Amino acid sequence: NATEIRASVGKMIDGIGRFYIQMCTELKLSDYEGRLIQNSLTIERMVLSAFDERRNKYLEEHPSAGKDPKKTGGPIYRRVDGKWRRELILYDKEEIRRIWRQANNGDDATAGLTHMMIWHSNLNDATYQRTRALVRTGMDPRMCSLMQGSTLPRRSGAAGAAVKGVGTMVMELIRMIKRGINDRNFWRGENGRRTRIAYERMCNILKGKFQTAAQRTMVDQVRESRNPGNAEFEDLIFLARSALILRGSVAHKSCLPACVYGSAVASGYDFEREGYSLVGIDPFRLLQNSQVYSLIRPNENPAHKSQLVWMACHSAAFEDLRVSSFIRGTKVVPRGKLSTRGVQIASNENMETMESSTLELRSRYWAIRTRSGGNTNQQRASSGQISIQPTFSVQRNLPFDRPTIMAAFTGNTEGRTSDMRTEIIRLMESARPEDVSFQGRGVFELSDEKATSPIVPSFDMSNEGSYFFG
Amino acid sequence: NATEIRASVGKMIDGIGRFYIQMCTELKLSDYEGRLIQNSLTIERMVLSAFDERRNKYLEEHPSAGKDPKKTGGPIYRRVDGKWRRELILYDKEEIRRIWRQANNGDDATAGLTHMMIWHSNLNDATYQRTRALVRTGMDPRMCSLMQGSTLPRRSGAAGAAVKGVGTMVMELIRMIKRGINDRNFWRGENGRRTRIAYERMCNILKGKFQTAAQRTMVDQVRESRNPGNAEFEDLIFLARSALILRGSVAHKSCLPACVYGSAVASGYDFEREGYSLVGIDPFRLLQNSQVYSLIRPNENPAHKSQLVWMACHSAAFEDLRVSSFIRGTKVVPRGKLSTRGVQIASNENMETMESSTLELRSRYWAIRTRSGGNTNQQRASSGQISIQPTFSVQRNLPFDRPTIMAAFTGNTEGRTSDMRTEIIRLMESARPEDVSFQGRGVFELSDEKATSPIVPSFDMSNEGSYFFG
Repeated sequence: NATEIRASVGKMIDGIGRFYIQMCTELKLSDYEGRLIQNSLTIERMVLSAFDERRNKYLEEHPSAGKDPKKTGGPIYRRVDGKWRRELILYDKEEIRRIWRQANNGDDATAGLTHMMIWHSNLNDATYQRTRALVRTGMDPRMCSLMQGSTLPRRSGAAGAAVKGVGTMVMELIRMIKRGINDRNFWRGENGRRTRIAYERMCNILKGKFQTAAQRTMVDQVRESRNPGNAEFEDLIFLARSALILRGSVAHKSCLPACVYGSAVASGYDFEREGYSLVGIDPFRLLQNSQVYSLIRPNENPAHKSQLVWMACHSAAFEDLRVSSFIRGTKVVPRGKLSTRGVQIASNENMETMESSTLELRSRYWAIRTRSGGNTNQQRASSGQISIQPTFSVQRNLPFDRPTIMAAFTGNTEGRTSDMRTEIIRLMESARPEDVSFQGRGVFELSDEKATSPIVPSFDMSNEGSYFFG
Repeated sequence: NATEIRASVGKMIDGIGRFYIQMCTELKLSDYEGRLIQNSLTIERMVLSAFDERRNKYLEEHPSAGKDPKKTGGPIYRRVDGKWRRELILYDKEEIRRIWRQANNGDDATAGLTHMMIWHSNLNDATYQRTRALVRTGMDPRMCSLMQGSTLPRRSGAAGAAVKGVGTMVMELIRMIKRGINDRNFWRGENGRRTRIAYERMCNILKGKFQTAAQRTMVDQVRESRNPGNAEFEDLIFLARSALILRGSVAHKSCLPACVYGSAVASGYDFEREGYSLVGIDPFRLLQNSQVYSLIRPNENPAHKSQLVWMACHSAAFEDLRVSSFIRGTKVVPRGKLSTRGVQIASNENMETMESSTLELRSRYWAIRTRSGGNTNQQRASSGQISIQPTFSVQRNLPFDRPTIMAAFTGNTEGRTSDMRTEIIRLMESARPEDVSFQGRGVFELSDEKATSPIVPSFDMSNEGSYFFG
């Protein structure tokens, strides 16, 4: 059944929206002030800090960073008769914790929290990619397209586990491997137990994310090493390099800024009644009638800023430029020639140069974001029955496709990773960059509500460049 | 206890000797005729044919080779007033089967049969080495020193399993692998069951024969292949090539010709009372007072023939020439310049040229033939405790040599054969051709009965050549 999940997501988004309304009430902000991305970012990171129990518990035992008992940050921006001002106002954790407490009818709202962490992950992935950590681990910065949800902490649950990508998991595993190489953390203490439990859980998440059998079995053989040394390091690097083409269907949750949700909730559009979806038309239908303001530097182009924020909202920073432009309706500028900077504003930059303006979010078309992979993998490995069932009682043979039956079982168990690298490189060679994917699907029009008739895109515009980076 | 085994071997050798006396009685042969190697060979191969149930059962359903209901061979040689004559006399199987039946007090005498097969194995190994089958299997004929007991059939029991060597087992396994590659004999029929049972038993015998742990574990990983293809072929070739230096202590049973046993039994030297041993001084003490005659071609050197037959009796054809000469007391001629041929005589060669003469078997010294390996392996891998036991109840640590504890268990199981080839080649590199072996042991004098004082040999005679072949 899908009605229950729809009601649950509608309920928790209604809670988030009415929390945002409560914030707009308590901050004494004007109508325009509540349509700002920056203040939503500030309050939302404040919520992240308040609800992150582990960092807090690390902090009350560590009274450092000067003024840090329980209050952090808070750069609220207010419009003064056309000009702008920034104030560093500090808020307690317990008060706003309880404001959430009645902002969700007595619940913890963990799903909402995961929504905020995921929307932060999308903003960071859209703005800045961490080539720095990649090169730190020795890992090639050519594969930044594997950095989905890198800024996410491990505190996120299964819903948060859905969005964090393959390459980010390679990075976090490499971090723990380097730590275990530096010192003997693998002893029989409770620390070793929690490390191996986390390691096996993360490997299970990995094997869930992949699609092809060969990579799944190689990963299953990865955690056989009770004492991970150096071989699994290049094993995981090659895992990422092979997942370049055999990508895992991780997630692309379409999280939206708190201002848009709050404006919708304030207008009386209760999400529980008509339902809410995070994947279909629904996150789209709020945006063509949404007004968003933000601050811009006197050199930044607002036209680029609108495209970038729509990227971040729809987590399309790692999507191809051609289809993103087709859905948007206008050409999208790659990261190479963007005359803009990060949407976050520095704490030291001067107050005079900021100017507020409206953000354009309307898009001509819409499409469903499925958590799947390209059809090319199913082209490499076709589909069909392998077994048969006797319906009539007739004296006949039972046809069994035996050579694939051994392949599923792997009768002769794989010796090491290398034998798997062999046929996975063979599959990579079988791959082609002209393999059309997602057959039977298309882009629909905004007037469509039940996905009745799509239109297939056709891109013949030479080599404009399907690479947002470079 | 060793008295029971001594009594058993004495009993079965007494049975063999009195069977030989019965044969000398029934053949109506003269005193000199019973001191011939050739007639003993003929009657003994006849016994092999009579007691080999499998070939017989293959033969009564296959009435071929003309005159072959139940009688084969029988080239008995008789001395006629100085000259010689050869007669092809044919004997039934059941009569001589029953002659054995009372020749051993109603027993089957399987141990005696194994003794005859092993003595045939020694004669064949001394005379001719099967480079032909080696090259047939593609296997290098440089390693003929691994052909111990090649002519032995698989019918031999555990006692017979002791003497058949590592390279011969490589050959028989290669034969079955080639047969299973030619046709799909690995189906679920009873034939497949008996093949896998034999294969696992022979692998168990192999792992019993080896000494070092690495080769044992690699062999244990050999039979993991449920469908042996081509990889295990070079795996077994490399097994033989590595066993070149890390040799297995297979066996060197000192079997003696039936004429010597029969002469001893006829004289009244009952073996049950004073005991018999096949490994110590005992098989030696019968030979300095043993008279043996044999036929020789007018070009063959009797001096070479005596040395070769003493080789075959003591199965020292694959022993070093220096120590063999030292124990014998005279220089031993290598196979390169032996002006003699096989002790078996062709069925087509003429009757005129044969001449009978005495065979010299007396040796100056004696030594024990242990089924062990060179001390060099224990030099590569030293000896000592690995664990400790608390004798006093004292609050103290229990010292455990952990890195070797994993090595015995192989905590990270070996991926394939290649990782084992690595360190086994490392051990081969660590090997030296100057490693003195068999420390604490020596060659004793014939006057010694209880192994009280040996004398250590010292060979400084340049490079005479410790290679019987080549």
